[PDB]
Formats: sequence, C-alpha cells, structure tokens
Amino acid sequence: EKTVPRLHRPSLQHFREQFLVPGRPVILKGVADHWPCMQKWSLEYIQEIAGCRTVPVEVGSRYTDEEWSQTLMTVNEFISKYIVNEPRDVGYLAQHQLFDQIPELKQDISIPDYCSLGDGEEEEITINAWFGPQGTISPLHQDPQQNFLVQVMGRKYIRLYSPQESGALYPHNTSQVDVENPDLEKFPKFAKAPFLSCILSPGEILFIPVKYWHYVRALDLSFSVSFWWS
Amino acid sequence: GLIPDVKLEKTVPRLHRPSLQHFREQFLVPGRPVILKGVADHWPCMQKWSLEYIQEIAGCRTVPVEVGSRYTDEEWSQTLMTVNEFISKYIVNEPRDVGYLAQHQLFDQIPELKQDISIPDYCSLGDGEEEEITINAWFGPQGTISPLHQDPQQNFLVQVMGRKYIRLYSPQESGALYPHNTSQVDVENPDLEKFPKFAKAPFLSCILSPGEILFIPVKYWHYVRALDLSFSVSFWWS
Ligand SMILES: O=C(O)CCC(=O)C(=O)O
Ligand SMILES: O=C(O)CCC(=O)C(=O)O
Ligand code: NI
Ligand code: NI
Repeated sequence: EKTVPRLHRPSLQHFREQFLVPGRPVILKGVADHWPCMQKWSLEYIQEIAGCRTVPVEVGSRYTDEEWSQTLMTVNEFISKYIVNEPRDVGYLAQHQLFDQIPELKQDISIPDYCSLGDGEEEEITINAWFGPQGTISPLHQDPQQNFLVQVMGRKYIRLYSPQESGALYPHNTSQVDVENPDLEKFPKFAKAPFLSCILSPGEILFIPVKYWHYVRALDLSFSVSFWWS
Repeated sequence: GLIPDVKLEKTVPRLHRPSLQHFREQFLVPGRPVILKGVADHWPCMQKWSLEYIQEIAGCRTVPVEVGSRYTDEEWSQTLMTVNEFISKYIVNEPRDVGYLAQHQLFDQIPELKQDISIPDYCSLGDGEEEEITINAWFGPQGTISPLHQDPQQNFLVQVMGRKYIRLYSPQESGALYPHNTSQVDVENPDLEKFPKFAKAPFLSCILSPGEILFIPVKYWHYVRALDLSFSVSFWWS
C-alpha cells in the first residue's frame, strides 16, 4: 500500500508548510521516543500507579451510537477482564482524558513542540488515552481538530483517506464502510479510493490533519496518546 | 484527644539552624535531644503534602497498616492495603478503630516524593553513608500512639502535617522504664503500683509541629501520640 512518509525531527517551518497548511499526513520520528512513557509504561507500571482508578470502557463497534456502550471500572478490572484472563470479548479504554484524571501519568508525556504552530492555547489541547488489547478497532472517521497520535505500547495499523475522498466513504463524521471488510456491492466507490497507510510503532507520532479520515486497528496490546489541537 | 500541658514539663530545647559544630559538640556526641527550627520548614512537602495530594499521588500503592498497640508482638498486626483504603477506613469521616501507616519506606516505593524532602545537613556528621540512611513515613489519624521505645540509630523526626506530643527518656533511665527494646509502662496512664520507679524518672517533652525537626539521639527512649491527623518522616542514620 501507499505509506505515510516518515521524517526525523523536521523543522517547524518544514512541518508547517509541507504538512500542516496543506493538510498532508506524516509520521514524526525522534520527537517522542525519549518521553519517559516510552521506557516506563507497561502493564505492571500502569496497574501500580493507576490500577485502582476508575475509567470508562467501551464495548462494541463505534459505527452507530446505538452499537456501542461504556461501563465504568477500575484500571485493574479492565486489564483483568479485557486484556489478560482471558478475553472472550473486546474492551477498549478509548478517548479518555486519563492525564487530567491522573497527573502522575501526565508527567510521563509532553506536549509536542509542533503544537505551537496552531492558533489555540496549550491548556486547550485535549489529550486522550487509548489503551486496549490486540484487536481493538476504531472505524473510519474524522475529527474536528489537528491530531498528533503518539504510539507508546505495541503497534497499530492505520489507514488514512483525504477529506477530498469523503464521497467514496459513504458517511452516515463516520463512514458506513468496514475498511478491512468492505461490501463492494453496497459501496462500489470505495475500493478505488486512494489512501495512505502505516504500521505505527512505539516512539512514533502520526500527524492526522484536521478532518482527515482514519481507521485504526491495534496489532498488539496497545497504548496510544492523542493530542487534539488547533 | 487532649493537648497535654507541656509548659509544666521539661521541654526539649529549640534551636534555629544551629551550626554543624554546635550540633555535633552539644547534642550529637553527648546524646542530647534538640528541636531544629528553620531547617525543614521550607521543604516542598511542607506546603505540598495535603491529604488530597497524598491520596492523588499515592492512592493506589499498597502499604502496610498497623492495628493494635505495639507493647508486645502479639498485641498488634499489619494489613496490606492501598493508601486509598487506608485513608478511607482509618482517616476520613468517623473511623471506629485506630489504624496507622507506620514505619514504611514510602520514599523508596514512590521515589518522586524524595523531591519534596532532603537529607538534613547534620547527617554528614555521622560515620554512615548517605545511601544507608533509612527514611520512613508515619501517616495516621489523630490518636495514633507509638509506645515508649528505643531505636538502634540516630534519628531526625521531621513533622510535616499535624502535631505530636513526644516524651523522651535518656538511656541512663532504662531502669525506671521496665523494659521487656520497649517499655511495659503506658506513659500517659502508668500503673504506679506495678511500676513504682516510673513516676520520678526525669524526662523532656514537646509538642512537635509542622516544619520542626526532633533530634532523637540513638537509644533515647521516645513515646509519641499524634494530636491531629499527622504525617511525619524519620531519618535513621549513624
Ligand atoms: O487509536 C485509535 O484507536 C483511534 C485514534 C483516534 O481516532 C484519534 O486519536 O483521533
Ligand atoms: O511517629 C511515631 O509515632 C513513632 C516515631 C518513632 O518511633 C521513630 O521515628 O523512631
Ligand atoms: Ni479519531
Ligand atoms: Ni522510634
């Protein structure tokens, strides 16, 4: 497939002019790979620091509002039931501001310098945790802000469609199409829609331009951190 | 739950930042207790460690919690629980029984907390190595009691939150304390008949407040009762 480009610590100017302004995706290397989270986060570290904390957990496909659901449980309960022993069902600790809830963890991360290129102020950047077993899947969708998706534990497969291709994406903000199991009959335009893809690995940051369409499956036990900014 | 009448008892002397040399010659060598003022009062823990701060950072960690008084081995016991469950059951609202997060090396367990304290300069006067210093947390509701006892090293007990009534007896007074090392005597309710030699034994005492450091010389007998919700840090050094 066509792969998202990878750059080691590109200047602020180059990032702005070649990716930010024109809305082109890119993977940034050498930027987050030495944040303390990269060496510190593990099942055991997370359980030790945050195991007792209460967090929202998704179960089900996020294609339709009616198709998924969240329940509150401790981090230990979530790891026990959905990661370790020995998951029948798929649970995802997704889209949760864990780092406002647990300021100890926020110390293990950092706000990417590139964020200073936007209009908004730093305090207004939304930082979400995405913590889950191999096999979690976020259906194709778009978000209203710029995004730096930081991979911390494990790898994700990520597929990206320009907003220029919204039409071939048979929306309902979220696509009706199962990106990895599409129905060629029900949505013909899809299969020839062009895209970029990647396997996002620890230390790596994917820049997802505002409104850019993205699909995401965790290949391993996974932990990512997104920064929604403007 | 009564603030004792300390101005009627001999008080431990208080000094503001005595010099190392004065501390060495007049307190360490002869083994005399003293309260050091103006040394720890600006440690970050002094402003930082509210009850809510401690719960936020440390809440999930498992910690040993003592129940019962330590007058003999069989009279007390420890339960391992989270800091949250300790605070919940033994600190907040109206707890029925007394629990004490006592004598626990919380600072090796949660190293970030080390940034909020320091090794007192005076420790460099000992023979030991800085790494060999043992730092313990003592976190408990109003009313915890540590019975009269001695420890085998020098001690700087730093008060961070709340106050403690402390009574001290020199090693030369052991006879009048009826050791079983620990004493059989309940300092604040002594049995005069069973322990006749206790009433006249000489002692120093104090109410130790936040920011203050109590120097307990090696083997000096000490008894401690928390007057409020309390948090102390001890440095056992040699
Ligand atoms: O990582 C995922 O599973 C979804 C990420 C995402 O949609 C986002 O960060 O905006
Ligand atoms: O703070 C207490 O209750 C006891 C302190 C103590 O015995 C010590 O630090 O040696
Ligand atoms: Ni998204
Ligand atoms: Ni002691």
